[PDB]
Amino acid sequence: RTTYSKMRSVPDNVPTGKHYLEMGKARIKLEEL
RNA sequence: ACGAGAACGCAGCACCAGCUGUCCAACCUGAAGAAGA
Repeated sequence: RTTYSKMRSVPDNVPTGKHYLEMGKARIKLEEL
């Protein structure tokens, strides 16, 4: 129950600069066997 | 003062010998420790 609007992104910061990284972003690669 | 008197149907003998209550069978199936703004 919040009087808010549509959902927003959930970034983070990491060194120094504020390097915005998408939370939970993973690169998925596959191979046989 | 009896077709009667006396006379254990009794003695010894293991209901006993051999034989698996065993064979086959997944405690298994699905599920983001996760999301406001």
